[PDB]
Amino acid sequence: LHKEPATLIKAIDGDTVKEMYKGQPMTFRLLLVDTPEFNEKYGPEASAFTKKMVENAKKIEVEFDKGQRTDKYGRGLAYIYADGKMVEEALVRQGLAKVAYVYKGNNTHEQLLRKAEAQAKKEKLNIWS
Ligand SMILES: Cc1cn([C@H]2C[C@H](OP(=O)(O)O)[C@@H](COP(=O)(O)O)O2)c(=O)[nH]c1=O
Ligand SMILES: [Ca+2]
Repeated sequence: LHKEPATLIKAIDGDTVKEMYKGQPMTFRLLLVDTPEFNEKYGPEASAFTKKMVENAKKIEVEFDKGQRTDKYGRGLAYIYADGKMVEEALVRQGLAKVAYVYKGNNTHEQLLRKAEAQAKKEKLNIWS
């Protein structure tokens, strides 16, 4: 896989971020995780965590996997990186997202994220508490 540039337009919630990619605006949905909706327990915390991470970053990148690049709603499906740190990993490691929506052929970083989830779960962090 390869990283490509993008720029923040707007943090939306824990696992969706509006970004300018190839010069066009689009809502990205993070591959391989599920954050709580804003109205659910840990939702505002998840939104807050993603917001800070993307807003504070000097450099945002997107990394499509080997399969589907858009979902049925027109959202882009990618891993997102903030100054080289994967957003998914950071969220999962903090117990603010679950590994989720693991579909065949768009699952390259599954085991990395599972490892992080196991460590969050061990520490009984946030969703795991
Ligand atoms: C993460 C992801 C979600 N989706 C779709 C499945 C879910 O369909 P349904 O809306 O029909 O439940 C929806 C969940 O996204 P949200 O968690 O953003 O709601 O997004 C994909 O199709 N591919 C993906 O990689
Ligand atoms: Ca969600």
